[PDB]
Amino acid sequence: MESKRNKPGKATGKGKPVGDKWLDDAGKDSGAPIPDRIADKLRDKEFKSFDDFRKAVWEEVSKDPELSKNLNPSNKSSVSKGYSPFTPKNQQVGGRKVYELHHDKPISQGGEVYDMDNIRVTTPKRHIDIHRGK
Ligand SMILES: [Zn+2]
Repeated sequence: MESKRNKPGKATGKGKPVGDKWLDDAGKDSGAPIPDRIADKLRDKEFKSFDDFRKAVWEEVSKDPELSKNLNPSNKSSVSKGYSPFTPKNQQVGGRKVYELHHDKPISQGGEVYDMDNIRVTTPKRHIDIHRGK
């Protein structure tokens, strides 16, 4: 059966205060946190799937001047439509070229799918290292 990340749910969690260079943390240790201002927009909203949630995250990033400041024109256009933005080329891996959402406590260990304190923003390079080649 497919992963439970495909089932509907409501967003929970507080997120964390970040600065305008927040995505520079995505390629570090446990990636960057969901910003507290994004969590304040999405908490209690119902989503159809984790991919639906991901789209809402980037849409809210596009509407926050501070969080979207350092995105280039193409990436600003991507996030306004709910698409994940490209990371710097040195943090891409093969066909995986955009920021990825990672569950800190894995869903396989009971981690919650839509808990914004359990979701990190990572680069492809960092995320494939975290899961040892997957
Ligand atoms: Zn992960």
